[PDB]
Amino acid sequence: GPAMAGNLYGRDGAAIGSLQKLRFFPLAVAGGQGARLVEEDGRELIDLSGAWGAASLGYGHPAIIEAVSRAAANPAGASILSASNAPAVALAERLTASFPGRGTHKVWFGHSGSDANEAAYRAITRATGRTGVIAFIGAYHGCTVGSMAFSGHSVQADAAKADGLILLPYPDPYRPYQDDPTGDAVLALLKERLAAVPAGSIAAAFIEPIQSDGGLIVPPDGFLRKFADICRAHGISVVCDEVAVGLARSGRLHCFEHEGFVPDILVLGKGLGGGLPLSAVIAPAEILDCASAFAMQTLHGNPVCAAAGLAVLETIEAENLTTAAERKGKLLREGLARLAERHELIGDIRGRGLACGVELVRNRQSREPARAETAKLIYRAYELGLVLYYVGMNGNVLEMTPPLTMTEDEVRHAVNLLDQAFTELSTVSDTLVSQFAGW
Amino acid sequence: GPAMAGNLYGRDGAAIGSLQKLRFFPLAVAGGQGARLVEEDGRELIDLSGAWGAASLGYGHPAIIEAVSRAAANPAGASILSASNAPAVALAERLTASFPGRGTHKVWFGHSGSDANEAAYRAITRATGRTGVIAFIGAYHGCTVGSMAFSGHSVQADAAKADGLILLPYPDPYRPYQDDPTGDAVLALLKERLAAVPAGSIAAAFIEPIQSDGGLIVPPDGFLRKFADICRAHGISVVCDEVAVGLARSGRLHCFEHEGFVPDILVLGKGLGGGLPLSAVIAPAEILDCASAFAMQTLHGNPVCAAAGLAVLETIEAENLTTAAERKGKLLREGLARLAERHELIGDIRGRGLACGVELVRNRQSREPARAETAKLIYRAYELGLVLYYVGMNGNVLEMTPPLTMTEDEVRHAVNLLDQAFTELSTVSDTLVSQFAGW
Ligand SMILES: Cc1ncc(COP(=O)(O)O)c(/C=N\[C@@H]2CCCCNC2=O)c1O
Ligand SMILES: Cc1ncc(COP(=O)(O)O)c(/C=N\[C@@H]2CCCCNC2=O)c1O
Repeated sequence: GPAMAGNLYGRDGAAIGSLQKLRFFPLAVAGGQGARLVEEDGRELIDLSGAWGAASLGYGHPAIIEAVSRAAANPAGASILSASNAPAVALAERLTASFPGRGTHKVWFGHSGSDANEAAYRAITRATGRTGVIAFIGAYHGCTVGSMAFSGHSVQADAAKADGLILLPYPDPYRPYQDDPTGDAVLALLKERLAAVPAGSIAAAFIEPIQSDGGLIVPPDGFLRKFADICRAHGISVVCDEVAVGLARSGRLHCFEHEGFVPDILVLGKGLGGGLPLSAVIAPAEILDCASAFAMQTLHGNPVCAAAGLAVLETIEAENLTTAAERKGKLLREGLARLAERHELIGDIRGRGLACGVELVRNRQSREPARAETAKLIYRAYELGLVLYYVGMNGNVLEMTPPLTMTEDEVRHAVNLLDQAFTELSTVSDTLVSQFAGW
Repeated sequence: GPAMAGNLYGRDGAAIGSLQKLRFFPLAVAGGQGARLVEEDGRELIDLSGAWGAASLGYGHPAIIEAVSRAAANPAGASILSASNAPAVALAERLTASFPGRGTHKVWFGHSGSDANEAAYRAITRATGRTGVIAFIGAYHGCTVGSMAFSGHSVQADAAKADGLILLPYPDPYRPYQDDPTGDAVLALLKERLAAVPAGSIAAAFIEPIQSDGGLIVPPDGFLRKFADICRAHGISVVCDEVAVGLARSGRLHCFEHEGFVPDILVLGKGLGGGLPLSAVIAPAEILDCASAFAMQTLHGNPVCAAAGLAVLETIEAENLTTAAERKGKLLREGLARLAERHELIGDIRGRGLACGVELVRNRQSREPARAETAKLIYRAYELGLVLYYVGMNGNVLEMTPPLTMTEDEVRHAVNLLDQAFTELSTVSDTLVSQFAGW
């Protein structure tokens, strides 16, 4: 009753509406250091989710502290709309320099992935005068009217969709569409769907190079390249959404580096900001210059957020985090393989760098999803002092996206906590887990 | 050529797409202190726009520095979605405590005004299962697909509009609809429009208590109260958008305090964040609890942004800024009245606190808007070291929304720079002003 209602979690219930909440257990945070969160009572936890990938440098990283304090004390105004400002320009410069399109592309800045996907779509349709768009079932591209319009994930399933939207199955090696582990069946479908619409009616294609919230799915080898070829054959812009899986997390700087294509447009978000809201679209000049005063919010490109972004990119260099994500990802995936030797629930282990997914199944032959078991597992992890969540259209993929700065010892220890969670998930009752709405 | 292209402004052109730009002159900022901006070359300017109202506490205010550094060094994670966090909860607590609905309302957090208006609409329609909405011509409620749907300003004029949207004329004492300075003609229209739709089909009404970008219009006395009565008679939720004109700027904490009604929903933004992206919807519980995992972005309610918000509210108390905005607004408006004795171009002076508008006309009898003259005026102000912009559906209202911390001497000096701009606006050529796209 009153003590529980009076604590930070119970206060959260009383003050903050459930509209934006995605809660699985009563995590109630008052501080953070490194890869640790600190609850109101002082209890420490290891954040395997790394705030869903946003805490790219963990919590209280010196580079973020310095850049944000400096920017606070001497800000170049508060916006990029009606002034140029030094940090946003230098950020935009560094991002386009990182991209193979350095010679032909510019940047738009936003507050979130949703903002950024929304802008890219609006810009392509504006530039092009066409409405049609290809995206994937399971694809999470935002939670705003404009971004949910071409999303395919459960969260957006009730949302109004874009005129000319074609949603395709994302090819899952673990559950392959039409039993084809190559994904060519999806490409054949695409072509067939394209033959049924007017020539040149599709302007855009959205893809995640790993589908994150749809269930950490690394698509079959060659699939994305061949997908991009088709798009290019029809003059369709390829937009790569690397809001979850970009900027060093995959063990390459840009996830598309694993996949033998370069996108026309690259979308970035979450960890770009290091804990502050920051997003960007890197796209051909003629796309982002087709209009002005068109996709704008007052605080877009504010210097504190832009300084945080520069800090993240600078730290990716200084601490060699692209290599560190590769190295620690391998370690993490190896620890998980050892868990699979002990716990039959583990049906699959997948991912690249520190974007890792573990799929849980009731039987390894049937692959029946283990939804109830997954929900309790993460609850028991939280009790044990490990934060991670589940994703996927079946509620049954554990997601791991820790800060790129997480140490090797922390990885080892997260795997051991995970091991104990597997051993103990049914100590969590149905009634307890039922209290949290989840997805 | 190359020197100009190499400077901060020319670099802005090369790196950042025009999509989000709203440029009137080549302002190119590298720092900021108090109510001053500092350009790349070191030239200082007084920021009368206060970054469009976002720089509520000016630049480098000690309270914002401290709160943002503290939060950076020890963040309570990075989000409110899958954890409660201490700064967001305390912010939400303080905001609901400020509102007359303290007993019945909760908070949603967003990144921008657009985000926040979008959420409120989606929440009302979700709670209610109705789509219809009332808003005003000239009303700027956002620049995202979901917020432009019930906006009425030029920026959103091409955007897809909400099914059941009714757009009304906003009653302008200076140009009154149907020659009725009371606004009752607008209310009569509303009722007539409402008689033509099915009973209970309209869920929401959006209003700015002063219309800001539609031309700093303070509506006639009693109009908003009577408008709210009608809405209430039809069970329609009144959403008050105080993203531009809220939190002390009007000389009361909440602008609706001037207008004899309490809204059902209050929307806040811009200056709430003090230079960081922050917004909030304060709305009845049953509206914000009608769903979960519904209107969510990863970095919503991040602690750095929430700490900045707490700093702003705390500074509004410590420095008594509600009174300071009233006092300095009066001063500003008096200086402007003296300008009107010298410059026939000044047709009207209006506003409340430090939300002030000056309407420029070719002739005071005709009230013909002076669009070209306004564009040059602000260009000449920029040259002289004063930043302010124009708004309004006729391009002819100078807007003044300086930091609430701007000193009385700075006000006096801004008025003198303004005086010289009026005296010298035609020193600016057509060719020079033409280089900037504006709205
Ligand atoms: C009354 C009112 N409500 C909502 C908004 C939207 O806020 P965001 O730009 O933070 O999305 C605005 C925002 N901005 C306009 C337009 C472009 C930037 C300059 N200032 C504005 O007031 C507003 O004035
Ligand atoms: C691939 C991909 N693209 C776009 C987004 C949208 O980003 P925002 O939540 O910052 O608007 C997401 C964002 N977020 C989901 C869903 C709710 C919060 C947790 N993590 C996600 O990845 C994403 O994963």
